[PDB]
Amino acid sequence: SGFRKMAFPSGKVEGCMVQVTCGTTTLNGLWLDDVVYCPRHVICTSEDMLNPNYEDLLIRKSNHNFLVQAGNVQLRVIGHSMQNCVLKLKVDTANPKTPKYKFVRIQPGQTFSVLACYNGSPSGVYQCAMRPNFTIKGSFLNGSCGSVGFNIDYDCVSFCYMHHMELPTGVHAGTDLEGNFYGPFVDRQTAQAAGTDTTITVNVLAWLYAAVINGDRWFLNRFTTTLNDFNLVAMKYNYEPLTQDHVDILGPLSAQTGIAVLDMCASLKELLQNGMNGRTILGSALLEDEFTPFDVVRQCSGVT
Amino acid sequence: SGFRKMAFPSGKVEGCMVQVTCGTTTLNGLWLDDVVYCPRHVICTSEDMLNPNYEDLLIRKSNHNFLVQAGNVQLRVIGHSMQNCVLKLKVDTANPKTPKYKFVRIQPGQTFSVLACYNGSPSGVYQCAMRPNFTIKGSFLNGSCGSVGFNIDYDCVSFCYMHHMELPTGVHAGTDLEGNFYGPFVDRQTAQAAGTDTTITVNVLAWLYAAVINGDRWFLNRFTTTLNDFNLVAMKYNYEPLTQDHVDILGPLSAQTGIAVLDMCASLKELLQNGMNGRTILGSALLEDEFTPFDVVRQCSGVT
Ligand SMILES: Cc1ccncc1NC(=O)[C@H](C)OC(F)F
Ligand SMILES: Cc1ccncc1NC(=O)[C@H](C)OC(F)F
Repeated sequence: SGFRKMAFPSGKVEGCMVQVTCGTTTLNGLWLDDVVYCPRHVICTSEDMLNPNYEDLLIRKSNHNFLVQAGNVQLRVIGHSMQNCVLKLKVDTANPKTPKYKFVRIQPGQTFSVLACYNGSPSGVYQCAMRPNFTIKGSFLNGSCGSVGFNIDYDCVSFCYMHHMELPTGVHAGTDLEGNFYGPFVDRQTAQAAGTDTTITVNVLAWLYAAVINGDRWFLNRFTTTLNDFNLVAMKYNYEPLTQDHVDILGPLSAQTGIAVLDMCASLKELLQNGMNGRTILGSALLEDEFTPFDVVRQCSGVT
Repeated sequence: SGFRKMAFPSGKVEGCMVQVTCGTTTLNGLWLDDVVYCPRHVICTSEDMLNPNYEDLLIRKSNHNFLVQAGNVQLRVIGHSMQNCVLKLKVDTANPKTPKYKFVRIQPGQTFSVLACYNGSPSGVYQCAMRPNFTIKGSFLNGSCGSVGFNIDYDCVSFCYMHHMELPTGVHAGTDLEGNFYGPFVDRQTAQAAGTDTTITVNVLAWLYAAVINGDRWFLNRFTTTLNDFNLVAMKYNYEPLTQDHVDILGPLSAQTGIAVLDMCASLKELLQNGMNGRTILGSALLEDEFTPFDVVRQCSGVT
């Protein structure tokens, strides 16, 4: 019993964190096999960030200009290349702690853990979600760039995010491990506004199922709804439209609790229309959307 | 920018998790140097838990009855002893992954990270607090016993909690690493009620300072209060009394923000009396109390 915002155990990712320095800029890198991945803005000064031409800036850099340190020992850089917004620094030594891994590009609404790092050293781990506007709501200070987001399936780490920037609104943007930004963001010190941060409806429903499994049941009502009726309400409250694909993904939770997905939609419809009336669900006074249906099943079953 | 419920990187603790089996019961153990620490109720059957005489049950167990497995390899048990509610299983091999460590008994209101484990394998990491009633609000299923709570200072892991039980109300109780339960709880399958779960006032104030640092400032008002006036309000709302010791601990946050501790107390007094009026602070619709002043400083400065 109990339900917490849980992150994946970070050990396999901690063993990959290194410090990358180029000139006067230091950030984090991810060392997998004989390659170190890091944000390409490591080659920029604060002045360069205003309007950088990364291809031109890179011409002035050689392998010996990228200082890579794993703990207290120096890695020898034998090659460098730019792939989209990430630099790939080939080193002469394979990381002995390289876990089984994959690079995945996640979709909005999916969750992952972040190992926040500074100077190649891990500071903490937290769980977050790729928002529908392609930003993440993290906790990152200057020096955290190159910190990564990931999911774990048994012994395989799927890296999905690398931190690159903070928007002027305090929200965060980054890339997948191929260097492609999520959303329309660019690695430039220019104000870039984020779109509507809508609520991840399928995740709220998954979290309501988690609440019922854990005994918080006050919000269950005598009503049902349809996908089209529910979606009129979701539109009004800046919630993502629920589809039959989302209903299908909620199937195991509906089966375990015996609460039909459309009945849980009607409970959510009432919570949106009436509010919580000073009450809480799983220790929260708002509707939580950073648990996927898979996260709920995993936590509720104890998958290791 | 941004402020998250962050757990310590769990790698150093993952390297200590092992599986302990005695008879038909399996739970987690903590392997440090040549000792494996685990809850003494590993020697009980479900029937024994009703009224166990641990000293008598232990007489029927020998070193070879405690099966300890670290990953896929078996540890040889060369001694066993009971210290309060924990068993200490001496093994013939020192854990090569033993980090620098200490055993600490924490006070109510202090936070720590939990590495939830099943069958010796880590499932996830989350942050929580020792409540004023000596329970923790965790996420633990059957098989999670022996999972530990800890804090990290640079390279030293301070273990403070070992999970032993779930109360009939869905809250959790456990011991320090000396086997002494926090609070009045016992390792018996008897209903034991928890006391008033009061709010950790110093932690709420610390979190309001974190909110101001991150730009959420709507709750700042034109008022001040006194410790005695604030405490009358804290009493009414089941908040812990604020002392001059708590004010002193909030000093660095008061210094950084320029907001006097008693002025922040007056903001909190108004939030208690008026509610949030449908607004949020750091993504929360309630007053968060599971960040200590030390946690706020650490996260706001990027300590690794
Ligand atoms: C300051 C800071 C704080 C937290 N997270 C990231 C950054 N860093 C940036 O925004 C970098 C400078 O720009 C990126 F787009 F290239
Ligand atoms: C069931 C369960 C689920 C989650 N956490 C712990 C337990 N386990 C217990 O309560 C054990 C049986 O009693 C302890 F007091 F000795």
